[PDB]
Amino acid sequence: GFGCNGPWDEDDMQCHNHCKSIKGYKGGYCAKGGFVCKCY
Repeated sequence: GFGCNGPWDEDDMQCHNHCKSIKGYKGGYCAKGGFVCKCY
């Protein structure tokens, strides 16, 4: 979700911007097989 639509369709910047909107998360990227927007 949040841009992470599998290993061939990873809108990392959508995921990153989504994570940053979850105030306190530093960033994010597609992970764990490509369908997970992983925030940190």
